[PDB]
Amino acid sequence: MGKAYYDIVGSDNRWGIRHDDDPTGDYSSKEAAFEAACAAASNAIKFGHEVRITVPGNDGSETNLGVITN
Repeated sequence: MGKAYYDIVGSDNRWGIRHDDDPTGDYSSKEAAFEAACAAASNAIKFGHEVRITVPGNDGSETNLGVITN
């Protein structure tokens, strides 16, 4: 029903995943996002890239629950 889009940041020094709490609608494909995200994540940990996990969920009371991931 919703759209599981994760906003990924690409940096060999600062790698981070942001859960798009506000459905932007900009994504090439669901698999493309996960595929690239996990692929980049592997490289990140592999090279010692800092890992930042920012995925708001049920804790986002102010953002009227920015979940919509289904």
